[PDB]
Amino acid sequence: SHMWIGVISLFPEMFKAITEFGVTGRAVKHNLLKVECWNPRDFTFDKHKTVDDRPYGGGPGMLMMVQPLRDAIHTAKAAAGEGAKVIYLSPQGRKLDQGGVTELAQNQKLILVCGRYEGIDERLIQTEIDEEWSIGDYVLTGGELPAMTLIDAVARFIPGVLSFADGLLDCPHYTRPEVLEGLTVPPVLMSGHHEEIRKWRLKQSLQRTWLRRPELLEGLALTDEQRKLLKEAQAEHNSLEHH
Amino acid sequence: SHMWIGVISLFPEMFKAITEFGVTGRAVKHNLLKVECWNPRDFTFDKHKTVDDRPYGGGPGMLMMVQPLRDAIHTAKAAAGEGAKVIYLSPQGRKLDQGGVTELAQNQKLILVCGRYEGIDERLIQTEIDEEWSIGDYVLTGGELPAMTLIDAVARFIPGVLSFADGLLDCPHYTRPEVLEGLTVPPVLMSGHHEEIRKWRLKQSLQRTWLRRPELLEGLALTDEQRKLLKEAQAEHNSLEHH
Ligand SMILES: Nc1ncnc2c1ncn2[C@@H]1O[C@H](CSCC[C@H](N)C(=O)O)[C@@H](O)[C@H]1O
Ligand SMILES: Nc1ncnc2c1ncn2[C@@H]1O[C@H](CSCC[C@H](N)C(=O)O)[C@@H](O)[C@H]1O
Repeated sequence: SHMWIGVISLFPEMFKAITEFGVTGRAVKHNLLKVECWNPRDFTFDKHKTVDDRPYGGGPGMLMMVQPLRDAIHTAKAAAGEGAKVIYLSPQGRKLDQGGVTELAQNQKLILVCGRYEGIDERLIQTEIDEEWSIGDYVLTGGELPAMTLIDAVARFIPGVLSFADGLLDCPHYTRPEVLEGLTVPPVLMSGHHEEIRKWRLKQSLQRTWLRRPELLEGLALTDEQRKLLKEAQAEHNSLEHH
Repeated sequence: SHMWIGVISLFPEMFKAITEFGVTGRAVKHNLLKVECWNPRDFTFDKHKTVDDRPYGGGPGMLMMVQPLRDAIHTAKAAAGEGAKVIYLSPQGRKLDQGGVTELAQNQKLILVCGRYEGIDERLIQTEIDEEWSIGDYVLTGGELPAMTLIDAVARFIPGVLSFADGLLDCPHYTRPEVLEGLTVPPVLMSGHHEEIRKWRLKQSLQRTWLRRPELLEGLALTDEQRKLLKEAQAEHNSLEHH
């Protein structure tokens, strides 16, 4: 495969969401993407296969038990061999964005550690984790959805698998029928004028980014054409009434 | 249930990832959370149950076919009744954060529309969607992971189901053993001094937010105690060498 992803999770079956459906599912079946899981529960030795433990200092909540998690990570690393970057999904990590996605996609092998409960022992992050990554400034019940989000995002960059690509939001899209609940498709999109359509899409992207995410535009070096189309969109905006 | 979530998706089975595992799975089995899905494919009438269509204006890629998607949405709305907010998962939507999560959790009913391909017809967003929400500045293959991310995040606020809660990152956590690969647990956490432990955790949160996400601190009104602990952490930081 082009990319191999090792996963450490108490719920391996959750990953069927990406390995059995859609473009990511096709990529897996076609060996373009490989997702292999290791479950800490399989590395426990007590009668009840305990995978959590008490946090020192008290306070509510539990943490992932160290030994089972550590052993699971070691096994994954052994299978991945040298060169596999180990990532821990955490809201305290680097916030994921398209730039980070392209960076991550440069790796041939990745091992994703998914926590549960209140998280994992800080010392494991220091001794076993290479990088911490967050999918957003919000808290989820576990690292599985974040891991799948990361896998899905990077998979789009694997040759054969298939906004922010140019630092801009995407333009509106339209399909049949020509008229929907009284709303028509913009005439230009049905003119067959390839060049005019290209400009419409670019101008729409610029206008939408300016109106919805003006911050994204600031840290962007626009081409001469982009500067022109944006100025046109803003002039058009200033010639109209607004709510 | 406390919260009902209707979902429109071409891959309903993906949602088992949250309805069959962990705390969210328990919440569903216990009727605290209800997730009901409608699949556009079930609303098609042609022999091959076509769910995509060509975008006007050409260009690579396809879009969700309007009729099957529209009909699926209408059915969900009929089942939800009045008061159900309809959300479309999209990278052009409002970027999700803990504040947005708490806002969304105030809804008793939500309908989440998951797109695939290049997205959906802009006119449907205008006629059927109330709000657009993004889980991050990156692009995924479909709206299912984003929808599950939103559901998981809001579920944590449903009574009985169970960083950024106080606008700060969480503190480090530790569990057995006392010594791990030569690294010991901070002595204070094993002192049994409740008050000192509380302060250590708060100071750690402040220090970590300052070092990793200084922007988060700016737009925050710190209490007197928080201002003191942060100043102490910064003074401690300035008394040491750094890499
Ligand atoms: N936005 C996010 N991105 C990546 N992983 C996330 C996430 N929200 C939750 N998780 C992961 O899910 C698990 C349970 S959440 C524990 C959260 C903890 N109090 C803290 O703020 O660090 C953890 O392993 C956590 O890192
Ligand atoms: N970060 C994100 N948050 C919410 N939904 C997302 C997402 N990334 C992808 N999707 C959703 O997954 C589907 C396929 S991605 C189509 C993306 C399109 N070119 C655009 O930038 O709008 C769409 O319905 C899209 O809205």
